[PDB]
Amino acid sequence: QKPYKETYGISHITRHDMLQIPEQQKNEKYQVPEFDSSTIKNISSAKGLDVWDSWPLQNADGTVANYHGYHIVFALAGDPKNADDTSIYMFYQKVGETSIDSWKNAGRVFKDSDKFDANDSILKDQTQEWSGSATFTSDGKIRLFYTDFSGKHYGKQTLTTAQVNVSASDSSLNINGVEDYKSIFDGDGKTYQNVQQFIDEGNYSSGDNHTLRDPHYVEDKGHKYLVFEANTGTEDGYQGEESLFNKAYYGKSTSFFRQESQKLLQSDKKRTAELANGALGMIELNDDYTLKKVMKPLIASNTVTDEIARANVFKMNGKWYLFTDSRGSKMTIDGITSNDIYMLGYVSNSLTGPYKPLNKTGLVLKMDLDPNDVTFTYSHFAVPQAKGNNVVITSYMTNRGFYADKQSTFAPSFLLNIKGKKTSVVKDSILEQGQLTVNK
Ligand SMILES: OC[C@H]1O[C@@](CO)(O[C@H]2O[C@H](CO)[C@@H](O)[C@H](O)[C@H]2O)[C@@H](O)[C@@H]1O
Ligand SMILES: [Ca+2]
Repeated sequence: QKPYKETYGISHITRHDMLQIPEQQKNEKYQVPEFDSSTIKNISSAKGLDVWDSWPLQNADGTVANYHGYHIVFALAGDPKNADDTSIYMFYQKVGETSIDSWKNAGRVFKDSDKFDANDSILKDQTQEWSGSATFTSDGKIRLFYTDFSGKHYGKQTLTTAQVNVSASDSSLNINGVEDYKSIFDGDGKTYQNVQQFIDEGNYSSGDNHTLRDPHYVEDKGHKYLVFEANTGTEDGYQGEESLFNKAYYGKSTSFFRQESQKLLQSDKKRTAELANGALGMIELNDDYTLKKVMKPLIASNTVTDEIARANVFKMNGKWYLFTDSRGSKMTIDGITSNDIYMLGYVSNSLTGPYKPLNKTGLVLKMDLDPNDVTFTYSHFAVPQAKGNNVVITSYMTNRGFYADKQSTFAPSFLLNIKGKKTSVVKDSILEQGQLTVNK
């Protein structure tokens, strides 16, 4: 096919920027710090469960919420023997506490019967609960967003919401139940891929990776939004053979396009690149948390990867910062290995863009430890703070199902300094496992 150029009015993780990362990531400024394995404990209240992807109850601006004197963290958890066993649990600590042992376990957010009682057609076919966010409303309610995964329908993923009813006393929190439990968005075909388009390809046998998950709630000027992991649809630069000739996905120059595109077309990664159309999508919600407006993606990753996860966005000191986690094993970029794991980041003067790369390339964090390493971390998440130039990076530690005595747990948190369009890991800033704030 003939070369063309089309941005679709959105930002892009370009091949040229990603190719700069292999050399850049040797700089300790952009490296997840080494952790000390002999300080690492299992979450004592989680009782033999793997606990991975986690997120704090957040205020509208992303700072950590105070629920009746408690911090609350939602986390995926399940049997280490069963990789398809995933439910959201709610942990909580008193404000002031920092030890991993301070985290009590209120149990699952949902009963099995909740999805049926919701009178929601998609929800009644759910088989797993995957990641999202949680915001603390102005009328004092815990408002959860998460991913409804259905294994019965070829891995359908649906952005979902519920209010979690929680009684608070001097000693404990107790989940009483949920309400307003409903599907919000399952893709539209034109902006964000839906599950039927995945099935059109031949589902899992095709090599395609359909995502519509990890919704993150944020507000600006009283407007409510979710920003989430997705994939592009037919009208904002879809996957396919033709996608490899779109110079917007390469950047730099036409000379770089010709060279990189012909290399890619001759490589064993041609098909992978064709299928790769990850996106950080966006929708506006109404005041009852239903869908107001499908919006254009903030950024896309055509040709480089199909999987940019754990969308996160917030305002900090007059600028908007947009983050995503991604595995080098699923990328098509020379020099990036299957061991490499990233938090990528971008910056704008507005929530809705346009976003340009942090640290010139997109690199913020790199982690490349062996999957077998007990101190392996993934799912890095920047928790904004009330004031200052630091955010707190949370992550989970130790791969799921790897070790009988060492489960997936809260990683030691650490600090990331952010100023303008640059970031750096703060020297020797390792905090307690699962610590959410600098202030104690
Ligand atoms: O467990 C699902 C949950 O984990 C995340 C990020 O850790 O994605 C993981 O699981 C996906 C489905 O198995 C994989 O495709 C991905 O490589 C892995 O990181 C979230 O995106 C998801 O909600
Ligand atoms: Ca795809």
